[PDB]
Amino acid sequence: MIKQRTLKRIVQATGVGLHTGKKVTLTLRPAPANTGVIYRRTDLNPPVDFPADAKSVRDTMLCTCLVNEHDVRISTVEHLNAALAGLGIDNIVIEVNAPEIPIMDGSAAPFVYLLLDAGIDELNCAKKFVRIKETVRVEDGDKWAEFKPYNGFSLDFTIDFNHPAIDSSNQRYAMNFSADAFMRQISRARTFGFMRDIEYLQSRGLCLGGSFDCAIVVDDYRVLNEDGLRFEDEFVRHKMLDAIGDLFMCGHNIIGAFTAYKSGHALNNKLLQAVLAKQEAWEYVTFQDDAELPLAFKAP
Ligand SMILES: CCCc1cc(C2=N[C@@H](C(=O)NO)CO2)cc(OC)c1OC
Ligand SMILES: [Zn+2]
Repeated sequence: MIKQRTLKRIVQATGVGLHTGKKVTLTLRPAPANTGVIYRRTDLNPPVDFPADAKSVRDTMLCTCLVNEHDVRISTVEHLNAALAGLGIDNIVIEVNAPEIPIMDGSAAPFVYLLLDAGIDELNCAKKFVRIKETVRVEDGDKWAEFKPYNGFSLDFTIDFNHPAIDSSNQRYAMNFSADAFMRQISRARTFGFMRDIEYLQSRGLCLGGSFDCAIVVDDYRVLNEDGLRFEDEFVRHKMLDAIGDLFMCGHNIIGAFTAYKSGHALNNKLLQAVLAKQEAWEYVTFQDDAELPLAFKAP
């Protein structure tokens, strides 16, 4: 049986919030099967729960949010969610004593290490995959993203920043998706921002957590970070990282081929909801061993 997954033990980590620049404390909790991914703010009393749902997603310039029935929000869920998706974590409670998840280093790697430090626990319950059975496509001008049927997990992402610091040889990246591939190929790819935007926002008291330690920073010319990029094509790899997190808002790993051109959180979620809305475009599938077949159905 391909089993659902949660954590072995409760773990904690502390980091700066991108928006407030204040120190945030993050606690990850194990959860029983069929409970899904739950985000929770504990700086509020009573605490508020935000179940990962494609329809609960709100996008902004600096982050993706989950919103509750009363416009209350938890922010910066995008990269942690990618880490959960990458490790196939079906059930978990994510608590923060603040309105936002810590930005860490701008990638998902720290979250992966944190998850590994907690340990993975396979539950005695069938992991449900969403299988793509029709080609679904969404567009936004020249931008587009599509899902098409495919017996596996594949991502193909193309960007077009036109920025001097991005060579056309690094515009595109395609990979077959697995836990190992996510960790070694994608997890460490960081987000980025323009120096001008960062300084402008911070002159308004915004994006106070922004720094060289939580993102690739570029001007109109080059990458400014001392040690440069982690990959020649870190930018496109991060967009893929972000898509992985976006897709996992349905609460299930997806069997199919995802292809995108200049897409983003908004367009990625739009694709997700489009697939989910089209009932005949998907289905739930589970996998078990021959032995697990009901002793009755072994019937020729
Ligand atoms: C220090 C970098 C600040 C920054 C972070 C982000 C960033 N976006 C989130 C992201 O990577 N979403 O997928 C994380 O923080 C975006 C920015 O402008 C687009 C930005 O520059 C103002
Ligand atoms: Zn991102």
